[PDB]
Amino acid sequence: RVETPPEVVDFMVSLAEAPRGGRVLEPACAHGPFLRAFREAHGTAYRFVGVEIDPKALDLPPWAEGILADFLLWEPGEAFDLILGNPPYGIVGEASKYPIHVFKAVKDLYKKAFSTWKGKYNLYGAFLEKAVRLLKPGGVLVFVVPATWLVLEDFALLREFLAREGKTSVYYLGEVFPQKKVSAVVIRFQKSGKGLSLWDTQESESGFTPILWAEYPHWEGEIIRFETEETRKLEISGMPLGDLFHIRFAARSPEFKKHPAVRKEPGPGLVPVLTGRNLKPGWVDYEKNHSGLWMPKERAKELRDFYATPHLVVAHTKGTRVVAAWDERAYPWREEFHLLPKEGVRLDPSSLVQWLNSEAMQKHVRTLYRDFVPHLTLRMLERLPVRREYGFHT
DNA sequence: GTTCGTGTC
DNA sequence: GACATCGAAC
Ligand SMILES: NCCSC[C@H]1O[C@@H](n2cnc3c(N)ncnc32)[C@H](O)[C@@H]1O
Repeated sequence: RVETPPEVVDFMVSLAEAPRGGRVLEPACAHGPFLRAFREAHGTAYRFVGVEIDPKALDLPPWAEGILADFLLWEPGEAFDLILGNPPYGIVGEASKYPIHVFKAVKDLYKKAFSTWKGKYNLYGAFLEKAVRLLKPGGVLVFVVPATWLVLEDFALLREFLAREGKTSVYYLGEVFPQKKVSAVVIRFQKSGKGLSLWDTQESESGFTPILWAEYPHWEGEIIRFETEETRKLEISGMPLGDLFHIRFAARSPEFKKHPAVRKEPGPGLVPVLTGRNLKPGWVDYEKNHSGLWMPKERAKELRDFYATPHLVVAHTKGTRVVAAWDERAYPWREEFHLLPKEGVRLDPSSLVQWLNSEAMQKHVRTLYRDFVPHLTLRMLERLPVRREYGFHT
């Protein structure tokens, strides 16, 4: 995934279209395997262009035009009919935590250039917006990117943008990059029309085959899910979990790190600051320490008020599943979701926990969100259906 | 307040 | 595969 597998390249080329003599671009091209593959497949009567930032990487055939620039700050003379490629992925931030390292002034420039830039954001998001803006009307884009933009908040504006700028086809590939931890999708964007079509794929020796899954003709940027009749059925059967509960996150690690009550060793009256490694399906391991942090249990409420109260805990970083337990002791947590019943909500804690851990709930989330992200996110959690057995809003 | 991507066994 | 980041980001 500084290299794309040949069958991914070929799959993408099979989705790509350009008029005769039309302008074809590969951003972050290096040696330009997408331009090479498109030319092998469709011939030579096109204008082939490759943008690369690193002169050690730029190595195009003499029939293509190579440009040494930052694709994201680059201002071409003319727009393009087709843009295809594999964007660089990663968060721009401090080298101690994040992979992309640019001067603050450059990231300032990126944030000014991109209307979709939200939160920490990502290089692959910036690349997608850049490319759509360099398309002529009716132009086509074919990119391979992580799947995380289908569901995540950072990419809400990117999704709204794509829905507003034309028509979108999404093909799920999954973990198709050897030795890279990512679930991938192929986007086919065309700068005209509207709506969204979602596709699954089939992988053979002959390569990838698209399987039409679902169509959203009036898509506006809504989260993208693999919906079935079964998932729809379960979703109407109860109240959304978010209507019953206030959903809060744990206090972060540095909040605890600097609190005068928190120690780095166990001792009299001291209790471990819990993490996801303490949370199990239906129970909490209060004994083990995984954070390296101890504090008096009674002092936990100074970090979050709700730490003083027995409440429901749901997992965030165990993949796309629902792992829940009742925290009857009310301990300090460094991780996970913390759910507080809304005014007039009658709950049955053990019966609700039991339902959230159930195999029915596991399939449900795995069907909708697959392996897009290594998390149960707030957006997935709040839409979980809860029938009257487990919680009732009077 | 809380988000996001591998990191390490 | 297991089993989850954890803190700089806003
Ligand atoms: N398309 C192949 C994978 S992405 C890796 C390539 O993207 C290039 N790259 C990363 N950021 C870039 C940018 N902002 N503009 C142009 N090329 C970039 C790298 O130099 C590298 O050759």
